[PDB]
Amino acid sequence: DKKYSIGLDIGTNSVGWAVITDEYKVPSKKFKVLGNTDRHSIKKNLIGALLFDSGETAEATRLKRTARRRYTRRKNRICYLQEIFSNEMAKVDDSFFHRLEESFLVEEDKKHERHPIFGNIVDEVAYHEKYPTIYHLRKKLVDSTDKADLRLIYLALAHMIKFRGHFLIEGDLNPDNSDVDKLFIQLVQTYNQLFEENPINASGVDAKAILSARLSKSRRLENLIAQLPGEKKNGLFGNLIALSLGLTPNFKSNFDLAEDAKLQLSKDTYDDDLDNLLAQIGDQYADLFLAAKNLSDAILLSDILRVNTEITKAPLSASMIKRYDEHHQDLTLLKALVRQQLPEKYKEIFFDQSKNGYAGYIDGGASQEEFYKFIKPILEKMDGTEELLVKLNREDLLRKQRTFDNGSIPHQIHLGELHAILRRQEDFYPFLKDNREKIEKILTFRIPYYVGPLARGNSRFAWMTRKSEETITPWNFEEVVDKGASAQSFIERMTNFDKNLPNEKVLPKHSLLYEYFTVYNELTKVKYVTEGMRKPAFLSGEQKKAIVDLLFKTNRKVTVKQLKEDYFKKIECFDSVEISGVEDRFNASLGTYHDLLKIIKDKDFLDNEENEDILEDIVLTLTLFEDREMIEERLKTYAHLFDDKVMKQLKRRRYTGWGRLSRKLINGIRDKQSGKTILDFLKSDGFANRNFMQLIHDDSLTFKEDIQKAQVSGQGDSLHEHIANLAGSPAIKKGILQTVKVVDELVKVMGRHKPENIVIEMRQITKHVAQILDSRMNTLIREVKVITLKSKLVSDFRKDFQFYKVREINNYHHAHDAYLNAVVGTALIKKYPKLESEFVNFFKRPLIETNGETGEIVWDKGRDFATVRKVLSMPQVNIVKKTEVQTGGFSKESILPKRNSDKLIARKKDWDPKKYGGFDSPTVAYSVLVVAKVEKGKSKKLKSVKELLGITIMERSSFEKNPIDFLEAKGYKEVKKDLIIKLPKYSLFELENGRKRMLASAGELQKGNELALPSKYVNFLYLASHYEKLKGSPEDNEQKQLFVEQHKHYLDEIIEQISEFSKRVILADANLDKVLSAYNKHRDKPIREQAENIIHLFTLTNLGAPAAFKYFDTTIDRKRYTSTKEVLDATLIHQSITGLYETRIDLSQL
RNA sequence: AUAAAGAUGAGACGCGUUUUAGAGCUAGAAAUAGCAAGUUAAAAUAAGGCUAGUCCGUUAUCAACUUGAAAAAGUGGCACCGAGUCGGUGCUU
DNA sequence: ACGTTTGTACTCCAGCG
DNA sequence: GCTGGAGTACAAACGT
DNA sequence: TCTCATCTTTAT
Repeated sequence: DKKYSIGLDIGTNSVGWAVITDEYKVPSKKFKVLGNTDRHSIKKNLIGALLFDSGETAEATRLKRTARRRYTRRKNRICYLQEIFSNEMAKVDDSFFHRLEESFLVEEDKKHERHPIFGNIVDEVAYHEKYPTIYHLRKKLVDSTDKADLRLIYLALAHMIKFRGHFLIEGDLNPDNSDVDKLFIQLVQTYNQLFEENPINASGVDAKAILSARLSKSRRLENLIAQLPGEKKNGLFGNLIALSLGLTPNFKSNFDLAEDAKLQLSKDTYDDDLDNLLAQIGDQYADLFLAAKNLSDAILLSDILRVNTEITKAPLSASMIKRYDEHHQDLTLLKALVRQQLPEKYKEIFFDQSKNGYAGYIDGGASQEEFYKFIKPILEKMDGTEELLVKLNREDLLRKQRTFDNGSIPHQIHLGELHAILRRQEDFYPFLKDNREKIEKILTFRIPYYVGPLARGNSRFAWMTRKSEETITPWNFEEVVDKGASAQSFIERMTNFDKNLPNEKVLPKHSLLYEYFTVYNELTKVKYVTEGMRKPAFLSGEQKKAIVDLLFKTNRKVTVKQLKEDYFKKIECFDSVEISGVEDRFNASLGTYHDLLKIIKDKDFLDNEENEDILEDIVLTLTLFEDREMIEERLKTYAHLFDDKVMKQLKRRRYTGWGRLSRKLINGIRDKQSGKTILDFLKSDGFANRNFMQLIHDDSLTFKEDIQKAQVSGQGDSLHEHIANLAGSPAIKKGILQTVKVVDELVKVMGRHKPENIVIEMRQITKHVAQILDSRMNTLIREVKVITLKSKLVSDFRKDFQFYKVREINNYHHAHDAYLNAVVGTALIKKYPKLESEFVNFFKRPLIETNGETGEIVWDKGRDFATVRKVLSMPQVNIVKKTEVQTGGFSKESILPKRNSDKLIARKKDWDPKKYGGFDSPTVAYSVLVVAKVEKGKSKKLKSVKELLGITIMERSSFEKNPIDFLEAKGYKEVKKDLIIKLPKYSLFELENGRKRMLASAGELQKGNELALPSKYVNFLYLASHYEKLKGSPEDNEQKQLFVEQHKHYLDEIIEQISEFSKRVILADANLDKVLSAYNKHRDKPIREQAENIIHLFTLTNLGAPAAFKYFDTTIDRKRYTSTKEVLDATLIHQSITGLYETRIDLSQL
């Protein structure tokens, strides 16, 4: 029944906790120990920290999952092309697809001839001679008109299908135009033809170098207009140029159209927006936009095709053939020139795969930048290498075809080459003539966003709904999938539910009902006073309705002067009118009413009451959807009510935005007696004219009980689920959840007594922590107080009062920050209970500080300082590393090549790692203690053993299905199930003399002991290493410097401390001897440098993984415990989250 | 109202890696030496799973024991003197 | 006595734009 | 980056 | 690397 308090310091990787008293004294309690060990009770202190690894975002998982989906859909694409080709393929060469399938296989494992394409050596060699790359075949099948083998058509087809490029440019792309300057001259000619008053002169302009330059497109446009004599980027020529490069121009102010009329060529909406602009001004500018489109194609195609087009129909394949030819000629010239001038470095350049020469370029792993960096100094120290250097600075020397520049290739180039192939070979094989649009669709079918993963219901990420029950193919995607419903579900599954009624969706922000609510909610607070009126008056219902029907209904924005004149003096005949409660600018305006009115040109439609639901459906359609036909499909349900032009204007309009207040909140819930909803209340409340918040906070109204009935339904959520819906990074969420369970266990330990302070430090996230812990404790006034502090408030209490924190010494500092937090929070709430709103030098002055009424233990300047120093000097602090089963991916992602090892993991089931390579370095989920008998030696005796067998993440399910069979498959016989112990990572083992080790794997350990350095040495280290510079006053920091330069024996005493603690627990002999030798070597450096590097010295000592530290110039590599045989006969400790509750298992008894 | 950042989800490219294909030639008995060539493709890209889908498979949660279908629940006196990872003393239980 | 096993110290390595 | 896996070279220890 | 949606939080 002793009053207490809890201090907490929450971090991304650590949560510290402590318990304070009113005397500010960490209590010490005896706790019972379970298990089979001799020890039964441990006195432990009520201060400690929990350490864990950081919680990870789901972005990496989303990236991996999207990659898996892309590989599955690509394999489906080759599968579809194979089903198309199969019937004739069996006629010409059966099992060709089979030979391609088993291409990744050795000859011992294949079932056909090793050559994939033709099935014999001679035609394979002849094919590789005729087409050295696949682009040679692609250019041939596009250009030639003779009949070719079906295998070659399929090969080019599947290459085009598998690497089909990007979908960033929507519309059509015509590769026939590729000259930037020719279409620039055409643009100038068309502009001068239409516009004669101010013609544009652009003769003598290097259009190719400007418009295809490598810098940004905005600066490209700026460079272009700077050269232009007397033109503006906002002008017509500048706007056309910006439209050609792709930056969106505004055509409003130039044609004076009063609508934005933005045109972007990469968007499919541009055709209909161009139709809009043609309807606005006429068709005489259509040739100008056509020439702008051609000029855009000239810019966007010359950067990648870089070849003549008048001679071929596949200019990308022509570009790759040209690149191969330049590579061949330049390689021949380079080989001859190196063999002539520098014959010694021919084996390095052309034979050595380890170096970054041409052998490293081709056979090795060297990239293009690395090879250029290697070969450029070689070319400088030679003659006749001017052209090679010219192409090297242009990044066009010895270039590969499958390079990273291929990411900018549109899918239109591959589609056009594919179309050319089908048009050339349709007359010989009729099946491509009959299946032409099928293959073109297979390339150009991309599942849209707003359509979920094409599932049936066993998916957690899917929202897509089905019209039929047929399998979704590339061709019946628009017949099985309801695209409008799926897009609505896409928007709705992420949009919010309103907080008052959690099972109901929100309306769009530009809904007219929300707009009526906002306009009326602002109008009901409108105050006005007139001459002759004693007190100013809430507006009555007819007054507010008249304002809405005149000033609001005519003007988009209504000001105070408009009210005071146009209603109050014009109609109410009051001139001396003043207002309050509102500003000059009304926050709520009825924008959607005016915009929709200007769309339709009808006023009697909207002011009717029975049609408002259909207009709500139009604003829903205009907020949800951003495909044009997918808006038009929903607008076609109301096709009868308006004109064609009206709904083209409706289709053209779009509202982005969602509100937070739903519609059954407004025209829904109603009083049990009156039967009017809150909008009907807000239309005519009476003299009271109350607004929304009180109508949801009125005790007499039944709205209050309905919304609490809505909030109670569902019972909120569980602790982890309520943690999940919060904002912020998942790591801080993990820290908060550990904090909540730490508080729960701390309350449990004390005898189920709750403390009337909980002190927290880490803004809105912290207010949410205060909310959840306040709800957990007080179960509605705050019987338990929750106080949130800041890092500055304790940093000050440490810098001013010599309570410095060297974090590199030990992990006790989280617990000590928590205890301090408790100290200062309780002292502040006792000292100033008036200033609890912001939280829920008093440290001459009285020795026992007091507020003046009940300052009993506010801050006594004696005792309390001594007690806080004793607490911060306490050797025993329960540091707990949270034991975690490691999850994630199994093994490193690198596919290492073939070698004769047992540590290579197979990439499939039939892929023997010695033959096919495989992954390596698996990750253990947890280790298990196996006590069995393994056959040893050639006499195969049942030698009983006790070993740790680490279960990797890939084998966790197989182990947990049946441990006995899995251990017997490993080789352990007569296994004893009752002694199988699940040992996760960070499991603690106490071996001898207090030496504790934490499990890292089945073959490695971590140091698990903490160095409690005497606090005098800690303060001397912090002052001497100048940690956080110097915060004391010049006299005080002068005395601190004197302290530093007079207690220099502390340096050797701390070295003795590290040496003693290392020789007791951290059994690293050589590193400790190097530590002492390097201390003796640098014993003459100034005290600051020495103490800072002694602060570095604690890495040999800190709990966790051993890591390399650096003492001045000497660095020491880590001592690692690369076998776990010692903890097999040690005391295994199971620790609670606070660690006060323990269970010790003596493993040497098993 | 504007901007930035973060979180979550979906749709897409490009590259990398791996095994195989792209008959290497001459002088020798070989070791090896000299020369020629090099730019591409197929397949896989977590093993795999059943619910067999253009699905899912690397996030969050996780001391022990007991009740357990699970979720979840239950399981362990206090005070004082001190401090090298917590120890000792007394009483109740 | 001597031939396989475990410790110890050191090195490199880790899918990305 | 961290930190756990793997290979290598070499010696001490175990076991036959 | 690319495209898109939804939300929140902070600063102005």
